[PDB]
Amino acid sequence: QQEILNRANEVEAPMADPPTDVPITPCELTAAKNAAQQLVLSADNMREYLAAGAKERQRLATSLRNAAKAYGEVDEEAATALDNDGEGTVQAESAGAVGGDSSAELTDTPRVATAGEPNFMDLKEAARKLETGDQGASLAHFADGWNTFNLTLQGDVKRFRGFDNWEGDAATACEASLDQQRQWILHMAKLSAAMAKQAQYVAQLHVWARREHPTYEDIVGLERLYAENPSARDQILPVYAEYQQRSEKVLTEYNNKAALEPVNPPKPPPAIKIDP
Amino acid sequence: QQEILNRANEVEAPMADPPTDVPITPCELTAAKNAAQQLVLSADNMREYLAAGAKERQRLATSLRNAAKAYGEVDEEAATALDNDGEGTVQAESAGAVGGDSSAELTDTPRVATAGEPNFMDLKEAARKLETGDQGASLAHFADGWNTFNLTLQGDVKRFRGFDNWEGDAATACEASLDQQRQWILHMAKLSAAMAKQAQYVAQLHVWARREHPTYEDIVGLERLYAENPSARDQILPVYAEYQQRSEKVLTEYNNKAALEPVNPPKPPPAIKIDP
Amino acid sequence: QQEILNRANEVEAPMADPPTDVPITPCELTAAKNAAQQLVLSADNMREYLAAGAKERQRLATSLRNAAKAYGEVDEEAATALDNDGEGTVQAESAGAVGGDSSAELTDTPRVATAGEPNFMDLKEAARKLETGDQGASLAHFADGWNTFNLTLQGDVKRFRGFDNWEGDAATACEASLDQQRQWILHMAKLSAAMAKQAQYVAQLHVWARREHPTYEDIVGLERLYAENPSARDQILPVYAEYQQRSEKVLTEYNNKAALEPVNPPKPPPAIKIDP
Amino acid sequence: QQEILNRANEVEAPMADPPTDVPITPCELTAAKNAAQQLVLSADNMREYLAAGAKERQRLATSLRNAAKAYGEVDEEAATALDNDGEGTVQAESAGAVGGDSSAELTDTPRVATAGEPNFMDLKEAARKLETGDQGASLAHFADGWNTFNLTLQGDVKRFRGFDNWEGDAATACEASLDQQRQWILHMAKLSAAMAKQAQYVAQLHVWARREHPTYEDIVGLERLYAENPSARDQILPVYAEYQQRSEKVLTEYNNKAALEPVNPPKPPPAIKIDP
Amino acid sequence: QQEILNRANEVEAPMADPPTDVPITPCELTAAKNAAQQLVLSADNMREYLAAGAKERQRLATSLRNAAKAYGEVDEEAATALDNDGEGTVQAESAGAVGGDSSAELTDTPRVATAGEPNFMDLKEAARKLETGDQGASLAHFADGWNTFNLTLQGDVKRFRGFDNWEGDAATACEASLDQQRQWILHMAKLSAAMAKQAQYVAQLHVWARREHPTYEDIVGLERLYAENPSARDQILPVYAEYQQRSEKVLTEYNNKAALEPVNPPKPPPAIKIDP
Amino acid sequence: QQEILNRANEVEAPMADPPTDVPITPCELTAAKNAAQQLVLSADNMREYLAAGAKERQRLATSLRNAAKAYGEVDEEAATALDNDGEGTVQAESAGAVGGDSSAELTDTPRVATAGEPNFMDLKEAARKLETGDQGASLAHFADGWNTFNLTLQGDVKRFRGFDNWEGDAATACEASLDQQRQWILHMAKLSAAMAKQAQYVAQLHVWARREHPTYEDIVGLERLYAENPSARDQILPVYAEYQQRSEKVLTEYNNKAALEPVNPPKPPPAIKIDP
Amino acid sequence: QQEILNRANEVEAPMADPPTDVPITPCELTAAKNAAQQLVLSADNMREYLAAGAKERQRLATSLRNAAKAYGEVDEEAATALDNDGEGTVQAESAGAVGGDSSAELTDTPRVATAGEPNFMDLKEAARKLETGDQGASLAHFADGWNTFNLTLQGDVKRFRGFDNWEGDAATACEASLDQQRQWILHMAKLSAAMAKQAQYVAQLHVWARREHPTYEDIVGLERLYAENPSARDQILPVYAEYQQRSEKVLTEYNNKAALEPVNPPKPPPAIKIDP
Repeated sequence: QQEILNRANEVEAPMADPPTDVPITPCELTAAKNAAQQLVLSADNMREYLAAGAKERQRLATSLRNAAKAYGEVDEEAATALDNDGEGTVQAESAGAVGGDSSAELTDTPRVATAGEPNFMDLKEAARKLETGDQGASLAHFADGWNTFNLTLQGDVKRFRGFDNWEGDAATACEASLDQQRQWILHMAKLSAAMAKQAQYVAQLHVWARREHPTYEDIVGLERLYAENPSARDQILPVYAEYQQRSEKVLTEYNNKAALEPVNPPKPPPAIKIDP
Repeated sequence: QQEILNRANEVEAPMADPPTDVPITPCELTAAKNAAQQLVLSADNMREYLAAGAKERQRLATSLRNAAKAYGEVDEEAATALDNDGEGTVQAESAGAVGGDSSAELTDTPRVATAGEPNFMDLKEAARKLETGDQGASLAHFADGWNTFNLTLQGDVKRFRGFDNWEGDAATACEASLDQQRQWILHMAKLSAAMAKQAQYVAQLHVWARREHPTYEDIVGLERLYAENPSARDQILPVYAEYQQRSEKVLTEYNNKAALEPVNPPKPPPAIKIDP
Repeated sequence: QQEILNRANEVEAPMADPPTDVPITPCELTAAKNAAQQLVLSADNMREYLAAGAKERQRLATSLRNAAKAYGEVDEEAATALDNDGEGTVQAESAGAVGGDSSAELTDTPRVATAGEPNFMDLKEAARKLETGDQGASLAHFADGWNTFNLTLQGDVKRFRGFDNWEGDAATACEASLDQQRQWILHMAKLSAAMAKQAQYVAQLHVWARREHPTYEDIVGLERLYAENPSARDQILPVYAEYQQRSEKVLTEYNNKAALEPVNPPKPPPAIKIDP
Repeated sequence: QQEILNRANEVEAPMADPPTDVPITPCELTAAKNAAQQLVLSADNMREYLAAGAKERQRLATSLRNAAKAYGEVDEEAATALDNDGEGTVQAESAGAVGGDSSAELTDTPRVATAGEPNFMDLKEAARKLETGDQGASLAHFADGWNTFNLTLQGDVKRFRGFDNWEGDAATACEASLDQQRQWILHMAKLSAAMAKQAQYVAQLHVWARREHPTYEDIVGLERLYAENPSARDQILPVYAEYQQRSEKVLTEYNNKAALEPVNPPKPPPAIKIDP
Repeated sequence: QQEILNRANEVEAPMADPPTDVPITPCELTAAKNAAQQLVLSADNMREYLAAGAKERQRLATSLRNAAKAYGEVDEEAATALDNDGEGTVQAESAGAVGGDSSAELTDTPRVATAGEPNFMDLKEAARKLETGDQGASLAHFADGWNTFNLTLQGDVKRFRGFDNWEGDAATACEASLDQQRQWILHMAKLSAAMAKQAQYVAQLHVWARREHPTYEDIVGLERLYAENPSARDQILPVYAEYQQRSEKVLTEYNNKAALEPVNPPKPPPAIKIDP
Repeated sequence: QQEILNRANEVEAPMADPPTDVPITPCELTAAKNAAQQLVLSADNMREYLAAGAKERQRLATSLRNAAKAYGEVDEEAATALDNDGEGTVQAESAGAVGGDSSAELTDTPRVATAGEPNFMDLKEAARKLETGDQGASLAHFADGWNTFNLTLQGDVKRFRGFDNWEGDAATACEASLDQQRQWILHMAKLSAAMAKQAQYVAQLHVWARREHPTYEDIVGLERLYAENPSARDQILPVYAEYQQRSEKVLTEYNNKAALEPVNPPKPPPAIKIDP
Repeated sequence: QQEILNRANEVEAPMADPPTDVPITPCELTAAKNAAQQLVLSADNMREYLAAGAKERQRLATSLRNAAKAYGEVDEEAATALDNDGEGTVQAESAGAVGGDSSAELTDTPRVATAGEPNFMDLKEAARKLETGDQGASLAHFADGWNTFNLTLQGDVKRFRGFDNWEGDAATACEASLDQQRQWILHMAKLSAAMAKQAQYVAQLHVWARREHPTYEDIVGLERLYAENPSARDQILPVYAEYQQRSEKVLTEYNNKAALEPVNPPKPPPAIKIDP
């Protein structure tokens, strides 16, 4: 009996609280906002599916506990029958059958699509809008956290690898479903890795965009230095144009290279019912 | 009952409006026009096939709803039969069979072939004809949009992955047809990617052609600078010839490298009828 | 009935008129002439086989139309039988069997072999004989056209991919033969590509030969410049010899590298007869 | 009989005492501490599992000895029976069946997770905190020892490769379980190699971090040299900033590149019971 | 009947006269002579086997014609029988069986082995002996011709690809033997390619040997220039020695690198007899 | 009979005396000593196993000779029986069965493990301790000898490849066991190669260690040259330190790169008994 | 009958006399002598096995001739029987069975092992001992000859590829054994190639050794030039030492790189007996 309960406790091992949310700092770029919304919604779906997973972890626990509960009812009847036979009391009762319990529901969230064509931005406009925010440290730590959670899910799969001293049909069925939950949590670990990589692709391009896009300090240089003589003004407008071209170029590379693939987790294997 | 209706609603999820048309700006080049016509006709076929797809999405919805409608008729008869048996009224009626509903038709459009031999163009002719149009931003955004729609079709396939609590022959058949529509929409996503790539091949060559083909500013240079002394005039005609050779060379590379493969989408899997 | 006729019309879709002939301009080189004759004869065989193909396209059309004609005869008899049974006229007639129609013949053309050993040519001889012709633009456009026709045959295969609402043995047989004609036209598209590539190998070597073979302008230089002093005349003959060696070298490379493989198309799948 | 005992002695061959613990010296870095805790806990699990392994080595010994003990009981009865038959004493006794003995329990230890986001450190802070500890010699020798223990486990597997002159069902079963223990010890040798490699990945990054991270001697240089004139002070703050950036950069590389995979050993194959 | 005769004519298509013989010009080198003898004997065997091939081409023709002849005898008897039955003349005759005709014999030629060790030659000896002959143009054109004959045999295989309107056992057997002759002629085309390549290996080394071996003009230089002062005579003998070493070196490379593999053609598939 | 004896002699072919022992000269390095002990113990096991191999070579000889001896007993009885039947003496005797003979025992030697952490050595300490010994010529010749013995064992396998004119069950069994001994000796040849390679890995590192480790002559230079002025003494201690670092570095590389894998030979296939 | 005799003659085709012996000139090097002895003994075994091969070639000839002889006896009896039946003489005789003839024996030669450790040689000692012999021309021509004999054996296999007009069990058996002898001679051709390659490995190292080992002319230079002043004598001994080191180095490379693999030919397939 207790062996079932020990394993029920194992599959109830509290999942470590998952990674935190993703502020992206005041980086006023449409593309950055769209990529961020996609990363956040994928993260939300993962934490929603892990909640149902936890219910299934708990259902396997509960299935072990309600198999044990149902079997507790059976054992009380068996002990009663043994006392009736030992004492020689009254007519023995006919055999029957007993079931187990229930699961969880997942929220159907929306996904964010990017613009069919990003709006054209001015040089110093974009330089300023990128300049007022950060280096992407918030996203970077999101990616870091989400990546370290690969291993926490991978570690959590290990709670479903087996059970002690339990045989019948219910035992066989539970073994299979523990293995399914084991593998599923591992899969969620892999999905964790996938999203972390997508977050890294975005962060890598954020950095690339800051490295190549004209900086606000370059805008300051354009304001402080100025070749105002007529024939030199004819060179200034090209100076501006070269930086404007770099702005367009770099924002385009960000728009393309920061593209990411949506995460679509499978539902956790529903435990099936307990055989009697 | 409602489970069928919930899934019928899922497969009715409105497809996002598809990408817009392709102006190519006043770039007066025969080759550009032919490539453009091919890209447009392929896009038209894709949106035509997606309309029938949407009808099939709706037919799977409708098949679920008319399976449910037909079954609604069955359940009303069943409930009536139960009331007749409970009350002890009149003779029970003989069993029969009931079907479901219909689909959509695709337009057979023409496809555009290129010239068997492009016409020879003069240097400044071609320079001017390319110069008066744009950089291919319209086509580039077509390619961008069409490429982002890969993922919207890929996302839309997910509405056909399953159903809740429905068993019989009709249920089995619908599952298979939902999977077929799922995979087909995914295929259309892949065709979206294919066309976007063909549009990119054209756009890449458009850019290459502008980078290598003598520019109208080079024509301006040929008009403003002119080595008019006799023995130097004997060098001017070679200056002209070198640019004329580059014109021919580059237009030839455009003619070849901007070639593209026609898109030929398969029809959406027609849902088959509902079993009774 | 009409469904058969609609598909019969589809397989009658006029094949675009095939590419034009190959003048090679007055480039008086034996090797060029032999390569050209081989390319022309292969092109002739392809257009001859496509004519029988068109007859088979038409025979599949005609097979659909004469299946329909034969079935028209059957349906008139069936309708007549129904009127006889409805009215109660005279004795019903015994069942029988009805066939369909015919095909096309291909011309057995000769193929041209090259010389077992090309004749030795003089420097200025060969320079002049190459100089009087063109750059191979005619052949280049042949290759271009023949290559664009790959896609027109590949497009034409699509007219044989299917049929609507027709079942029996004749229907099954026609489906198979439509697929065979489909694939065959595709094969002809591939043969089109093959010949275009062989034409390109010849054109590439033509260009290479003009780039490396001493030009007639080099002959003009040899006539205008001349180191006539005795000990310098002893250097002139080596000048001549070096160009003569280049002539021999380059013509040899043309002779080898412009070699091409003969095209040998398979006959179009003959449609088999209509079952009754 | 003795052959069983000789092999029982073989599988009792004392396992060499395993590698020692891992002090990491006063290197006050959170990341170093977390990596160290993970390496230590993996080492503890390996030595815990090897203790149960040793019990199973001893159980195979004991299984051979208690098979021999049980068989000793059998042989005493057999000899007694032979004396009864030789002398012609009393009625022979009925045959029965005899079993064997028991195993070991493994401690369920906790595993250490790293921080979701490491804390930002100051230049000279981190330089000092790394500077006060060592070169990682303790960890390096841990890795060395743990790696040399690969071969001691690999050597210890060889004690379970076979047995002499023993046939029945018990013999067959023991052979299989000796092979399982053989292979398991080899597996533990491989796990030894795995952990040694993870320790090496940490040590390699420790060294890399010391090579690239600004040293305390660089901090001494920053304190001793100082361009105190106003416009040069405007360069000093950048000097500081460049080293601060290197500090951040290098600690980040340590945080990432010193990441390691947890070791999760399988339990030693439990010997099954002795057949009679 | 005529269909058999049409195909009999096809397989009689005259094989183009094969390539000519191989003079090697007065290049007095033992190695050159041995390589040449091997190439010639392989060529002779190929033309001998092609003669039997032509007999088998003719036998397939003849087998078609004598199947037709034998069948001609059968048809005359059949027509006679029909006239006897139509008129009602005399007793019908018993059925029997009729055969067909014969083939060709190949000459068993000797093959030439090279010397077990080539004789040592003097510098100017070898220079002169190579100098008096040509550049290997004769061999080069042999190789050219033999190589162009690959395609003539490959073309000739096509005459054996099929037959029109002929069914029975004899027809089936002939089809198989036509395919065998088809493939065999193709094989002979491949053997043609093989020998051409061996001839090319020899020709390539001939050229290499002339490029590296001291030329007779180098011998002329050694005779015209001569550092006759005592201590310079001590340098002249080394000048001689260096060229003598190059002579030995180069002749050795020719001896090795011009080695070639003997051609050993299979006999043409003998047509088997005609079934009645 | 004699055929068995001829083959018995073949399998008795004296194995060449195996390679000699491994002095490592007075190179006072712990690591060198440990590597040497491992190489020696592996060599001892190989020569111990080859002694049992030789017993099995001799047992196959002996099995052939005692099969022949046992058969000699059989043939004497057969000849006796023939004389009894020819003469008509007395009652024939009943048939029976006869066996063959025995094998060899291998010494269970200890294996040497390396230190869990090598002791830190001083610069000139280690330089001197390496300096007083040799270049590893003794080990090098051990490796040489052991490697040439690969081929002597490989040659010795050939004595077990077959037998002449011997049929029955005993013959079949012996053939199989000769093949097993053949292959085993080959395996021992491969083990010879393995150890030679391990000895070479050690010797290669010995050389590397002498090439990179500061030499005693470098110590002599450190004693003879000495920048004794105060501020130069501040450079001398760094001179010392650089060499001390090289000492540590190089000894560490020796410790790692001279690591080797223990040899573990399989026992020679025991010949099984002779069938009668 | 004659067809058997024609093929018997074919398999008797005289094998070309094999390559000659290997003098190695007075190159007084132990290693050279050992390598030479190994090459010679392998060559001897090959020519010994080819002699038995020739006996088997002759036995296949003889088997064809003694099958024919035995069949000659059969045919004389058959003809006699036919005359007895034609004339009506006396009682026909009972059928029986007739066999065929015999083979050859191979010499069991010794093989030469190299020294377990080559003796240390002095600089000028070794220089002189190499200097007094040749360039390895004798060995080189051995390798050349042995290599050209690859093709003579490969050519000789062709005499065993088939037979004309012979059917029964004996015919089938002979066909198989001719194919076995065919393939075996080919194998011997491959063994010829193998030994030639081993001879080439030795010759290549001989040359390498002469190129790198100090020459006797270098010894002459050491005797003629001599920096006799005290402090320069301290440089002379190093001059000597550098050449002595090169001597040791190069002789070691010869000792290793000139190592070769012994050739071990299989016996020629013994023809089996003729069936009657």
